[PDB]
Amino acid sequence: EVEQDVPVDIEGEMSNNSLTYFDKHTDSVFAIGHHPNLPLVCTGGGDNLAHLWTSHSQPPKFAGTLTGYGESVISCSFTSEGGFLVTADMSGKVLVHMGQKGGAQWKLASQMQEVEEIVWLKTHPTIARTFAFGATDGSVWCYQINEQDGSLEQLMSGFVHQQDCSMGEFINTDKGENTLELVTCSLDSTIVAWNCFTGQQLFKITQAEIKGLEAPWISLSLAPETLTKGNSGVVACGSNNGLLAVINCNNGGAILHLSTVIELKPEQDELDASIESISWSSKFSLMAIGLVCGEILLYDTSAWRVRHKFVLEDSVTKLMFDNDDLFASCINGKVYQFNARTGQEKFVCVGHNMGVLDFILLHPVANTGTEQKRKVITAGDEGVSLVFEVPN
Repeated sequence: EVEQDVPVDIEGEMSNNSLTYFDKHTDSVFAIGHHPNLPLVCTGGGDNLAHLWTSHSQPPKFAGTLTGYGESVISCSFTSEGGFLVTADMSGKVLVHMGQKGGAQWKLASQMQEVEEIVWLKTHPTIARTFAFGATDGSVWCYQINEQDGSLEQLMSGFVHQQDCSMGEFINTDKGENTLELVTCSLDSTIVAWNCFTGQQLFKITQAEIKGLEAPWISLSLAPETLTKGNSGVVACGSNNGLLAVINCNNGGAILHLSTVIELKPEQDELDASIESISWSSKFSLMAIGLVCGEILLYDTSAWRVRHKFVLEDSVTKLMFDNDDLFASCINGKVYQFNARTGQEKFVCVGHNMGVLDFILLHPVANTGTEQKRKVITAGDEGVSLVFEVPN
């Protein structure tokens, strides 16, 4: 089997292939979110603002501005049932907006300023009115939103991590609404799983459990039940120095795989090995990992061997699998589309003259007969969101 590099390209290629856009941001578009059911987009930004606008219209229909941020809005996250909108900035402010008048108006329900800076905040993918966030002090917080008014409800407030709590992901999502599990990571090379309700550490991986190795963590990704066969707790972790760990959250964080992704040169920035994004093909049993050096390493989840390597002109910012395809946002300003199965560069989103920091994948809800194109909405370093019709 695999010992040989199998790279593809990314061939070297005013245009602009964009469909429509959003330029209300007067600095970088940091966060990008979308309503579960409504065609409502939410952008966060370097301008201390969160803007709402429609995905369905060319040009987007402007739905208003959410205000009260003390710094850069670094997270726009909707609730599972879509009737609440969690917002979080780099001054530690969190804001809850309640979907009013059919989801048109978004009244400010509640807010908090529990930390000095939030590093990330996601909402529960299945469990209604639930969210969690991590701070620069390494604290992990989990809250619930009251269905009536939108009053906050704290579940846990764990100060386990030593460095900044880098990222987190909910697990065992499909395993009920009374089963709130969350995995968080930090720069002190620590990974902890928690029972959001009780608030206690299920398990805690330290430097000791990983061959002693110093590994400041940066990204986490949950493997869907379709490449685990019922294991709703398989998480992929990637360090800032190239270490990739795959954990069995259900067997006390058992290390299924632990390896360096790239063998860096002496000269090469130690950072260039940073695993900036992780994603799994739900359909296919593959696991793409994106590096600062612009390398994408598509793994076969069974063998745990690299299928295809991809080199980009700049840093990978976000990897996202959709159906048969692999999408990649690069700091050059391009969003790239690949055939996960084959490696074949399907399409390239062009237009941004500054890095694409984040993205979303929109789907044609209606297959009454005619099946429209999937959409790609981006978060631009320039403070512009672009809409792209993408093949299939």
